Amino acid sequence: KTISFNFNQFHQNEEQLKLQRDARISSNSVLELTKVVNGVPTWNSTGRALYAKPVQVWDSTTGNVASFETRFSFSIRQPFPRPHPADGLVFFIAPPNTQTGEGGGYFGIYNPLSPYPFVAVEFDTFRNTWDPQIPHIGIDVNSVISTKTVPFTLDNGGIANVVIKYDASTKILHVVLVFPSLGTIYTIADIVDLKQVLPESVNVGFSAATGDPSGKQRNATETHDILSWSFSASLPG
Amino acid sequence: KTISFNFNQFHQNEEQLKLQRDARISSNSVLELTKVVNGVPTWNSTGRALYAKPVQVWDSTTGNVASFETRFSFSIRQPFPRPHPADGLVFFIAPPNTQTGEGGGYFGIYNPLSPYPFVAVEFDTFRNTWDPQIPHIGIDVNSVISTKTVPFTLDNGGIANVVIKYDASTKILHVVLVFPSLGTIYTIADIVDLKQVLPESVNVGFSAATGDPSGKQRNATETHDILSWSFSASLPG
Ligand SMILES: *[C@@H]1O[C@H](CO)[C@@H](O[C@@H]2O[C@H](CO)[C@@H](O)[C@H](O)[C@H]2NC(C)=O)[C@H](O[C@@H]2O[C@@H](C)[C@@H](O)[C@@H](O)[C@@H]2O)[C@H]1NC(C)=O
Ligand SMILES: *[C@@H]1O[C@H](CO)[C@@H](O[C@@H]2O[C@H](CO)[C@@H](O)[C@H](O)[C@H]2NC(C)=O)[C@H](O[C@@H]2O[C@@H](C)[C@@H](O)[C@@H](O)[C@@H]2O)[C@H]1NC(C)=O
Ligand SMILES: *[C@@H]1O[C@H](CO)[C@@H](O)[C@H](O[C@@H]2O[C@@H](C)[C@@H](O)[C@@H](O)[C@@H]2O)[C@H]1NC(C)=O
Ligand SMILES: *[C@@H]1O[C@H](CO)[C@@H](O)[C@H](O)[C@H]1NC(C)=O
Ligand SMILES: OC[C@H]1O[C@H](O)[C@H](O)[C@@H](O)[C@H]1O
Ligand SMILES: OC[C@H]1O[C@H](O)[C@H](O)[C@@H](O)[C@H]1O
Ligand SMILES: [Ca+2]
Ligand SMILES: [Ca+2]
Ligand SMILES: [Mn+2]
Ligand SMILES: [Mn+2]
Repeated sequence: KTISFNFNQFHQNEEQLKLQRDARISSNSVLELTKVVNGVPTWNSTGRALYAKPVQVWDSTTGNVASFETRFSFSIRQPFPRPHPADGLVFFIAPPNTQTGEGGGYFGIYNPLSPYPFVAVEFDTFRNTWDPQIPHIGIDVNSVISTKTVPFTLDNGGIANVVIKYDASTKILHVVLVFPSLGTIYTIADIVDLKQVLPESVNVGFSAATGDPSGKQRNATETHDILSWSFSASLPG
Repeated sequence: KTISFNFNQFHQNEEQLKLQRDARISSNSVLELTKVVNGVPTWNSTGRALYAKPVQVWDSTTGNVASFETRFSFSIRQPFPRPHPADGLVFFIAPPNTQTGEGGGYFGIYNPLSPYPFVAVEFDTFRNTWDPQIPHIGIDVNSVISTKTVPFTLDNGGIANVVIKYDASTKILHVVLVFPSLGTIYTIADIVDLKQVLPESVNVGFSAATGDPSGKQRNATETHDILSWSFSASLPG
């Protein structure tokens, strides 16, 4: 049992993708998770992009957990340095058929009213009360309060290469963040037991959010674009 | 307690480094682990470079183990494609005052008639009987038979950026290998309990080796140069 897909670019109305909320595919093939009008990112925006088909991360019959690798490129342009860009984007895994959660610092994956489990890798750009300095990469399990975090310096408008890998045998989830133009490399890892937090079948995808109106700052925004995305999972059995 | 050092280049007669065997610092700031005469790598060569001062990875009094991060750049030029370049270079941690071990596939860190413990990250370029395909990154603990391995494609003569990170809390050792010219990223991780394999005080450094005479192949060689090296360790004790 080994699923696998890759998108070297995105075509309008991708039959393979499921767009939610403000997420849209631009004319030139980029996946814009958050609203951007006339080259200008907007606040009060939230969008998700899920891979249309559910993937099986573990089998209850055998007890086996899948290993997976996912690579993608993103770009975050922060047009307004003052007072503070927000909020960031995440790659996540959650039960199938979920609805967009709260925006702002919750990236659209956390729903306080009705919480669903989820594992996510965040690229946080706004410092909430529960956050260490930003920007930072964080590993989230059922909460936006990261288990592990590492700070990084964003290449404004530049391209970012990300590699997220999970080894079922060691239960190690390690992510690598590289900004090819700056030559900088950021790494973070932690132990996560998928079998323990997620159901056998899940959805994989992205979610992003810009400044929440409650913050009263229209400048709290930025773009959250995804240029490419490949995914591979291998469930032995 | 925190320790750290940085080398943006290397200077001849460096007081902070301890060179062993064939290791020498070139006129233009590169650390040549293995012998190279007039722009040509030689076989039957072995060299190590250790950081002059010992570092404390764990404290017996508190039982605490240190976390550390090390970044370095290396270059391996393989002039003779046939029959097979050899053998590779490694970054290692060992008890202080050890001497260069056997060359060839032992990289100079393993001494059969007087084994000492060690944790090492290898960049193997020659396939010994105990090796999977090469080149490959491997995590070695007391043995050249890696616990975990990952294949990679070398950028012949190109520059390679490496990031090795160890988190005491999770005991996760993760290494990242990036070839900026090719834009390729390789990642590997494993669990290693330093406190369990190493003494409180250790030496950190590099070791490399070229084809062993027993192989009767003079072309079994390559360069093993290190361009830069930074280190940082944190013992909350
Ligand atoms: C919201 O983002 C705007 C775009 O960055 C800021 O406006 C720009 O602020 C500059 C100083 O930071 C100023 O030199 C520019 O002229 C101005 N751009 C224009 C013409 O709109 C804005 O900054 C505040 O509001 C503007 C109108 C000026 O009064 C600035 O002095 C203020 O700092 C950002 N708002 C906040 C709350 O920072
Ligand atoms: C050892 O490395 C040498 C450098 O590449 C090899 O010789 C080179 O072989 C090339 C094709 O194999 C040829 O184009 C080059 O002219 C030659 N370089 C020189 C000047 O020596 C060598 O290959 C062997 O020796 C040469 C002379 C030929 O007889 C080949 O057929 C041989 O394979 C390499 N030897 C080994 C052990 O592979
Ligand atoms: C944020 O986006 C939502 C859509 O998800 C808009 O409805 C919000 O507009 C505000 O609230 C609505 C209900 C209506 O009262 C409108 O006039 C308001 O502006 C929008 N929030 C803001 C502050 O723009
Ligand atoms: C290999 O090197 C050692 C010492 O560096 C030397 O004594 C020996 O003669 C060399 N062997 C060959 C065949 O070059
Ligand atoms: O002003 C922006 C700011 O608004 C609120 O404080 C949200 O909780 C933050 O995450 C951020 O969106
Ligand atoms: O020919 C080169 C080859 O020689 C022997 O087999 C060594 O054990 C190897 O590590 C390598 O040096
Ligand atoms: Ca935040
Ligand atoms: Ca080998
Ligand atoms: Mn955060
Ligand atoms: Mn090996």
